[PDB]
Amino acid sequence: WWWKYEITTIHNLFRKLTHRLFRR
Repeated sequence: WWWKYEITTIHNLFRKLTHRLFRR
């Protein structure tokens, strides 16, 4: 992902959901 620059914005708060996504 090279356009991560547009994701880092929410990626700072989405990381909390990933713990439930990737895991479930």
